[PDB]
Amino acid sequence: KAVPVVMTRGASEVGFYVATGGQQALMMGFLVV
Amino acid sequence: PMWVDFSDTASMKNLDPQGGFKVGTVFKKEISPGYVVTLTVTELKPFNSTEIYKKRVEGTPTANTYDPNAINSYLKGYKDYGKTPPSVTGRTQIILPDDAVNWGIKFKVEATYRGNPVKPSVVMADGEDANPAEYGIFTTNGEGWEYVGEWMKGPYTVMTEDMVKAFDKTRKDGLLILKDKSVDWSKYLSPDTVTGGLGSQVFGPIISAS
Repeated sequence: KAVPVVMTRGASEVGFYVATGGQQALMMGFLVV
Repeated sequence: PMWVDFSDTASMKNLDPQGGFKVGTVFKKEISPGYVVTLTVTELKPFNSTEIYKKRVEGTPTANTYDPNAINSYLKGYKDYGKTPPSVTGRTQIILPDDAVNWGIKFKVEATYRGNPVKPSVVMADGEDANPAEYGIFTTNGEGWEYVGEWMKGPYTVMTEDMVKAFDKTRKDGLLILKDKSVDWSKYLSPDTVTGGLGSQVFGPIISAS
C-alpha cells in the first residue's frame, strides 16, 4: 500500500499498457512547480 | 502530487455509452490556481500494437506477432474471448473492470498557466498489485522516467523470465496468459533488468513489494 511512483517531464503523450490474468489499474497525476 | 479524480464527472467530457473512456474522451480541471491540465484519450490499443513492441520483436522468430490493428481484448482461451470487454473507466484510479485482458490506453497531455501553454510533469503508478505475468507498462514521449518515491533490496523489483518461469510452474493448471503463443510475452518484460527502465521512455513491468 506504499506504491512506487515514476515521473516524466515534458510529455505531450503518455501511455499505459496492461496484460493480466487478473486486473491492474492506473493512477495518474501532475506536479506543479 | 495532485492525482487525478477520474470519477469526478464534472471534469469529464465526451464519455462513452457505458460511462467509460473512448477516443476523444477528455478530462479537464484547474489543478491549482491558474493551472489547467487537459487529458484526452488518443488511443485504445494493447502493447503488442506499439512501435516499442515492434522494435523488440523485430528480426526474431516472433516479428510476425506485431499486430498494429490489435484491439483491446480478452486473453485467448478465456471464457469471454471474442466478446468485447467493458469500457475502461474511473467512476481515483482508471481500470478496465474485468479479468484476463490485454489492453492499453494513450493520452494527449496539455497544461496551461494563466492561459499559456506550459511543460507538464506527469507521475504514474499501478494501483493494483502484480505477480509475475501480471504485466503493467508505462510509456512517455517526454523526458525519461525518474523514480520519485512512493505514495502511502527493493523499493520495487523488476519482473524477469526466470521469475515468470517459476511462478508458471505453480499455477499447476499452467498460467492462462502464457498459453496464447500468438504474442511474445517475453517481450512485455523490460529489457532493462537493472532498473525497470528509468532514464528511458518505457518503465517496463515491475512487481510491487510486500
